[PDB]
Amino acid sequence: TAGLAVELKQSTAQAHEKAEHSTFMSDLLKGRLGVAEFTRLQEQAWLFYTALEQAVDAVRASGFAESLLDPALNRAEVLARDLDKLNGSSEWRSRITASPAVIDYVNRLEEIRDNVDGPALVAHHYVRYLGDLSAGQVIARMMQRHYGVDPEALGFYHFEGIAKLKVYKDEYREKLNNLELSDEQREHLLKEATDAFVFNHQVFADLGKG
Ligand code: COH
Ligand SMILES: [Cl-]
Repeated sequence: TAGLAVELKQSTAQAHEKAEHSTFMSDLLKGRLGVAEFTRLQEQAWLFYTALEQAVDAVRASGFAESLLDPALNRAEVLARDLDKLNGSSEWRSRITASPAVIDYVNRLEEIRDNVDGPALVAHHYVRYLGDLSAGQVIARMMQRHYGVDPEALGFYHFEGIAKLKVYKDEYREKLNNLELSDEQREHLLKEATDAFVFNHQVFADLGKG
């Protein structure tokens, strides 16, 4: 009754805290790593965003939650543009390989794609895109300040088509509240949001491990 958006934020709050406190992300954001480690992160993100956006496309094409699944949110192509700049070459696409965590995350996203699992997809959409909308300005500024990354290579963190980010985030949360879901679908979505945070935490863990 608080609304699905508020339940999601409460349910995932601890997982969000654990992700912020992960050693790799904490070290990266504090300036203790470098542009190389930042670029390795963006490469792994390109892999899972590519899979996520295949799943989004399939669910949108099935007619589920179409207005929530705004294609302007797509991050895979802008990540590739950033990586072409960061690596000074397009050849990173033929050099990178998924970490074990990314393999697992991509496997889940491909099952969601194949099953056209709308509620599961919405959970992953919330976990990635609402986080991106919330954190992009602060993370981009940290990469620029600590590592000298030019804003031209921080496009992943920017949504130039969204004139008022807060208005958009509030509208996005209201679209979540407005979804019509059965009790099973709602519980499935909430459980998948927890799983989505775990997948993302493990991407950071793998990056920290090397
Ligand atoms: C720059 C620090 C930082 C990091 C490392 C970080 C790491 C991650 C991460 C990595 C696993 C994921 C999946 C997310 C996902 C989210 N983050 Co952040 N977030 C971060 C800064 C924020 C900020 C700031 C907000 C808005 C306030 C809040 O809810 O915490 C945020 C909010 C979110 C929200 C929206 C909550 C809501 O309003 O319902 C999601 C989803 N997230 N975040
Ligand atoms: Cl894209």
